[PDB]
Amino acid sequence: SQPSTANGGFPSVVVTAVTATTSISPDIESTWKGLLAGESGIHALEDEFVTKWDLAVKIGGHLKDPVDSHMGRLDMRRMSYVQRMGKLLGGQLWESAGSPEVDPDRFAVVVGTGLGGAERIVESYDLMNAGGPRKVSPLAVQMIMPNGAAAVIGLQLGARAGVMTPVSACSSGSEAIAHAWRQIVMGDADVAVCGGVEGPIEALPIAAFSMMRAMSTRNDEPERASRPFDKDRDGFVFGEAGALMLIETEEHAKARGAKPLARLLGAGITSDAFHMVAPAADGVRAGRAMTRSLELAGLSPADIDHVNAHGTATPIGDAAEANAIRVAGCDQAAVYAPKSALGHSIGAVGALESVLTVLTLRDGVIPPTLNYETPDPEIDLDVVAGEPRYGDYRYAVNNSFGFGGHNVALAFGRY
Amino acid sequence: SQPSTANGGFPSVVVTAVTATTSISPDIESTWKGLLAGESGIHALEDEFVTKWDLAVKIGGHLKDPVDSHMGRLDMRRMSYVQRMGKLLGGQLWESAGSPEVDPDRFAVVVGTGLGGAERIVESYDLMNAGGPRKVSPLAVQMIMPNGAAAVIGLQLGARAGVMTPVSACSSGSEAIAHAWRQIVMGDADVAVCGGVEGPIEALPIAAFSMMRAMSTRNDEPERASRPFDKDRDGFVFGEAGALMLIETEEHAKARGAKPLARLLGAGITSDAFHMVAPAADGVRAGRAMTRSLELAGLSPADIDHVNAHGTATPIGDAAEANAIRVAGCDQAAVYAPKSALGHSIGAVGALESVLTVLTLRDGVIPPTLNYETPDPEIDLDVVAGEPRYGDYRYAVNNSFGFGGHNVALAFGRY
Ligand SMILES: C=C/C(C)=C\[C@@]1(C)SC(=O)C(C)=C1O
Ligand SMILES: C=C/C(C)=C\[C@@]1(C)SC(=O)C(C)=C1O
Ligand code: NA
Ligand code: NA
Repeated sequence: SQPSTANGGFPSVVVTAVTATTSISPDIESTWKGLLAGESGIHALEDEFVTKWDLAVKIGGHLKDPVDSHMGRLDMRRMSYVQRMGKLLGGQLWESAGSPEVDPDRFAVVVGTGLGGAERIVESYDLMNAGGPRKVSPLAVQMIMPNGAAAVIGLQLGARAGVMTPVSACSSGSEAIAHAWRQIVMGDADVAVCGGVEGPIEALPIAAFSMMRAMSTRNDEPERASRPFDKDRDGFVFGEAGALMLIETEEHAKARGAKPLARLLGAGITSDAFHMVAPAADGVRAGRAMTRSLELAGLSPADIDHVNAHGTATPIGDAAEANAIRVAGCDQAAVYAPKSALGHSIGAVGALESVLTVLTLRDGVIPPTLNYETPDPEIDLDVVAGEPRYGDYRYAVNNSFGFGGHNVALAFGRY
Repeated sequence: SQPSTANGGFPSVVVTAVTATTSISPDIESTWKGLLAGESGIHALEDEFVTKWDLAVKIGGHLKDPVDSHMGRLDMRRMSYVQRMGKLLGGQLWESAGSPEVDPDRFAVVVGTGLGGAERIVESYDLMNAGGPRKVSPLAVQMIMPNGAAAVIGLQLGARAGVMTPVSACSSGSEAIAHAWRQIVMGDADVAVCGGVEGPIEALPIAAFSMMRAMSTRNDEPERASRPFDKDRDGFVFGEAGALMLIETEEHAKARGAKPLARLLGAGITSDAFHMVAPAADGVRAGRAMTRSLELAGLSPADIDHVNAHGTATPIGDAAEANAIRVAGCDQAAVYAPKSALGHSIGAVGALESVLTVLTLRDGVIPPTLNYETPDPEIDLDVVAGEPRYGDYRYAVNNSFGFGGHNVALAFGRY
């Protein structure tokens, strides 16, 4: 037979700490309580760029606690935004894990980024246009290189078993967790910090996705705009986030007295090869990513109690994912779409949702999918709504799909 | 025991086709003949930005055959540069492989990019500053997303078993081949297109690396400037490239009548966690990447006949790598530093050098390291020089290290 987590072919891998900053709270346990209480992080945008351009979209979720409120002058001048978010989250996670002293040579970092947080290249041109080539900083390269956020975290925490940055648009944060899991089960590492970071809401990304008709313009009722799987959905809403988790073999956790929050059992990565931005309507390759996570985990579809949907609230996106969940045989699972409350954070969002999937398993509860008022016949899923659903969730799949047709599914189990 | 290629724990993986565009030729076999003849791709830069800024560096290797000489109006307007290079190379590789019809569901793409080729973000701002948010294109997102080049190639060739983009600066093209190998040996794919692409030589990258004292300024004798491992080296020279290879299981190659060019036996990925730009002087983690490739391959250091060095010609870089090669027990291997002739192409260069390592094994010959005239006591390596060395090369390691401390070693064997 082929190796699986269930059959002992791969070592057992557990999640031992989590951290996230969101539009609801800088504290992940407070985000979680807020989600359960039906809170939304989506408000009217007060940024002057909205009025300057009279943007069609006037809603979104900025971080409750801005990263830079924690950043001094040196960091503001010598790191990109996503590097600063990485430093902040990396330090928070390590403290939450009990500041353990690990073997650097068995410790990896895998952190995805999304669509930019891309400010530092332009600033270098400007320096040079005015002052000449000797006015670019000898610090420019480390601030501009797209591996920069993972590099900062690796250097901060002392990771010598690989520092990787996968890029797959909206799935980058989940894909990072996937590669971290691989690095451990293949024997290259015993412990990994993994997840995703992303820049803040800015005018150009809004314009670019708005022009594709991908975004909600329900500006009158910001908290009601994001409606994944609802009949009356009209696109996604941006909500800022960054999220990291600590994963390690069960024996490594045991040896240092860390209590696991959940198990990371398997990961599946596939691709649509269909269209540069739109998902394949049939959901077949996305479904297969789910199936692959189950194969590696040693689970059957019948074992899956819960799916944390990618669920962006676009008309075609949600329809494609409903088909995918059917293809994977998981359409009896209880479904949550967190973007209903937290919005879409592109490179970070899969990581944030992996953390939420962990908390769902730990606590035996799924928050309500906000704004889910009218089921859609083409969807036909069991979507949690109204109030939290307490349940015996034993296994879950977190989905994260990205523009380009990148499909990542992570299988988690209760510990 | 742990699985290895030698012990049958991993399936046999072979390289069945190669393509590259370089400063010497658009045809990889002509590049190779040129290298053997002692040709350099490095010349005086004629770009007006050199004189505009009176840049300290006035040398480099532009592609012999520019990508865009093959590109029509639609591609020029609707793809980024690295996407156009990807499309070009992807089509060339597929034709070289005999245009095979493969199962899309077992076919992956992994393509790295480096430090930018970053033109398309600025062009979107400009459209919006003048014409407003409705003047950004609905095509902006697909041209700007950093997964774009791998996405184009995946869509072009029909890869449905994953489309991935690793970013690790100068090691990204080798790291791509590493992840492709993993995707196959873990059973997610049977065939993969893999490698790296990079943008052309531009003013800002030259200014940024020049200000770090990383670059040669021997402008009087462009072909003599790049001197890896030489006593009188004074930094790297940029030389443009893109390179892709086709890898597949040996049984998949056999079934379709493809003749392998070499075997890809193992890959090691580690990190220095030392400094944001400089390598660790001791070479220990870089050495360990080499050792890890050997472990996975099932080889000992004594088996390694040849090392295709990262060899950038910086004072501290070459010194660190000599230490790494010692740490890995590989200091009796015949060493080639191709950057001596082809210069440094950042995200693409590891892929190009993996192709060269394949040709060295196929043909039993290593080209001369150009400009190697005075051995350096701190290096103490067996560097091939003067004229090509014909030899019985059975196994080789290609090294590629990247700013951030990212170390990738790939182990190849003669077929
Ligand atoms: C493969 C998925 C593709 C191409 C597009 C998706 C579904 S992913 C995403 O985050 C959004 C907003 C979409 O519309
Ligand atoms: C880990 C390697 C680091 C940090 C720097 C290196 C050696 S990698 C590279 O391409 C160049 C020019 C360097 O100087
Ligand atoms: Na999800
Ligand atoms: Na090399």
